[PDB]
Amino acid sequence: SSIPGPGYCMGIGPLISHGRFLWMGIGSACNYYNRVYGEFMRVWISGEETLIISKSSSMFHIMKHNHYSSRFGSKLGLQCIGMHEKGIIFNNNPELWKTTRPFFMKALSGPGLVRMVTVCAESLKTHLDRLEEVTNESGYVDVLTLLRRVMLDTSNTLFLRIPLDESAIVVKIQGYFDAWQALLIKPDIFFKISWLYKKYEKSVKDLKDAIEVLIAEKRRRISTEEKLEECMDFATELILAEKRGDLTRENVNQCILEMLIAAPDTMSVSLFFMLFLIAKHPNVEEAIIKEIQTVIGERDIKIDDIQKLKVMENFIYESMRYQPVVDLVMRKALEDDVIDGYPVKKGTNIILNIGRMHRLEFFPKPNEFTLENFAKNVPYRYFQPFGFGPRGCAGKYIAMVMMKAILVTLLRRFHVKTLQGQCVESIQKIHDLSLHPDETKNMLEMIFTPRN
Ligand code: HEM
Ligand SMILES: C[C@]12CCC(=O)C=C1CC[C@@H]1[C@@H]2CC[C@]2(C)C(=O)CC[C@@H]12
Repeated sequence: SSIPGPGYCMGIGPLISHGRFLWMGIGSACNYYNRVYGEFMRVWISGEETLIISKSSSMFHIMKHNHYSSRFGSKLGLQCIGMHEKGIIFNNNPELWKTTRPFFMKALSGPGLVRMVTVCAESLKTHLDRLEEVTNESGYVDVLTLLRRVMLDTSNTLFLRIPLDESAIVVKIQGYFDAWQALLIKPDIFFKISWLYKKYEKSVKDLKDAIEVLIAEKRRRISTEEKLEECMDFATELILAEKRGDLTRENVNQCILEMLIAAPDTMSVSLFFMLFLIAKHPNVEEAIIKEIQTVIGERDIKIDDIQKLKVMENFIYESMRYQPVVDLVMRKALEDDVIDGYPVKKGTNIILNIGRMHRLEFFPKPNEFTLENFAKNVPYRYFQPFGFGPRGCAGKYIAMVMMKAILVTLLRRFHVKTLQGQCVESIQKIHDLSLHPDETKNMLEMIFTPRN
């Protein structure tokens, strides 16, 4: 088949579509273009043709095969934030990506995934005892902030473990994300007029310089170390690889950054949304609390419990299905291929619209939040919240551990009330790189009233 999508009006087609992406934001533009044209269609971002695709079949082919193991985005933008051929998240050099990824993969599985379950619990506990740090006079908790801080403290104590300023680094991480989101698909024109992006350049410097301090200390501690054998972790694994010659200081420093931001960026927003669903779905809240009593009682959360928490597992999956945070995934073709019906040349950008896909394909009641959607074992080829295959989410397994850990230890101790009528549906969202609340609005706080 020939490809659906708007006309190439002697080079005005490309201009409107890119501009539409800039105006609407990536995610809403993907949804616009999927709803107007097919569930498989073509658009342009900068010059290059970018396929925006919600068909499960296409998605599955793409993530399965090794010749889509790349992403895309402004070279000048990625250079600006330091992800150009450097980290893994948007590191599009195939070979350099290939050598860096395994470090992350080791750190996010095996023993580190078991350690996580208690690290995550103790970090939330410690923050719930310091709830004055994040609560109003009116008793309104700034959940988003709370979550970001525990996500950071968790990430630090597992992957780096150098003392740091949670409160400050969290703010800087938000700054970095904003920049990342801003510059990812800006046309080169934008970077010439340089009183238009110095704003962001400084947010990046703030975070990058804050982490240099920490990695510098981490470097110091490693050199003057007794049992180097015993106390291994992500940051160290990398630093020793540099100390061989496997990695570059610049690259190390970006990986350590990329590991620290990952959870604060995405987990915190997901759990936030999950908390607003628990608030407005008391039917489900009871089921979860019953399960916690049955399975855990008043014992500390432990790795062996997490498989048993089958209801909460389904709650999480359904929350990510209904109200995703990461609803779209950017890939790129590295070899030519036919994909379902259509031909896809190499160098072709791809945006998999997984959020739309989760409402069009497999589920019984796609457009409403129900655990009936996960009442029968869902095949992984109809529901990819993390993606899969050679470039799927490195955190996918540990992420589920962390989300169960924090929801248990929070809901164990507190009923959660949402202010006013507010629910996830009524929250005003930005829908650009990810799907997250608009924080210039308010009524995003919650109220935490005890149990027992
Ligand atoms: C609710 C939690 C999370 C969701 C929904 C999520 C989702 C995703 C998705 C959809 C991707 C794109 C994968 C693809 O292209 O197929 C991704 C990539 C990634 N995620 Fe996550 N993620 C989450 C948490 C985490 C955490 C906690 C970490 C690390 C601590 C992490 C690290 C990464 C990394 C490193 C990549 C890039 C993989 C690569 O390009 O090689 N994620 N994630
Ligand atoms: C999960 C993630 C990485 C860790 C992090 O810190 C923040 C995000 C949110 C944006 C995700 C990204 C992974 C790559 C994604 C899926 C894309 O291809 C487009 C959106 C983007």
